[PDB]
Amino acid sequence: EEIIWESLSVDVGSQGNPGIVEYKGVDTKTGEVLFEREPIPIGTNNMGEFLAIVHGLRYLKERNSRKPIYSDSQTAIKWVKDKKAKSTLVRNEETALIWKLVDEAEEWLNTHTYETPILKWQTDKWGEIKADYGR
RNA sequence: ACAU
DNA sequence: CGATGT
Ligand SMILES: [Cl-]
Ligand SMILES: [Cl-]
Ligand SMILES: [Cl-]
Ligand SMILES: [Mg+2]
Ligand SMILES: [Mg+2]
Ligand SMILES: [Rb+]
Ligand SMILES: [Rb+]
Ligand SMILES: [Rb+]
Repeated sequence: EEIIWESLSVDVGSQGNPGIVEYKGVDTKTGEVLFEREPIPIGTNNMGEFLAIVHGLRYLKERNSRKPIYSDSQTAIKWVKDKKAKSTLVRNEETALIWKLVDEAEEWLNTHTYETPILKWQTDKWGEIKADYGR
């Protein structure tokens, strides 16, 4: 119903899907960029959306912040809830980096606690998420 | 169908 | 138009 402005918003950007994947997190209220992942040569949209949420969890935990995280990705929200990224991307030499990051993200979720609410950004009502790449 |  | 996902 109402945007929770006191929050972190995350999003993926890609060149191809699968293709080059990056992600960032912004302060929902101001658009200030709070973190940005160096581009990963091959990944999927959903792997990037997942990594962005997990990085947000880690970022807020390190800072003792109870703010929620917004993502527009139904898939990634579910993967984080399950602590399992059910990607179809082939595991081979050229996808090794993205899969290492995804594996490490799951490992972190399995060994740490958090209360951060992970909320669906309602694009149809609110427009593009504030972390969007505009591409 | 919905979300990207 | 293609691809990633529930
Ligand atoms: Cl990552
Ligand atoms: Cl909340
Ligand atoms: Cl959701
Ligand atoms: Mg998105
Ligand atoms: Mg976007
Ligand atoms: Rb902490
Ligand atoms: Rb975009
Ligand atoms: Rb589809």
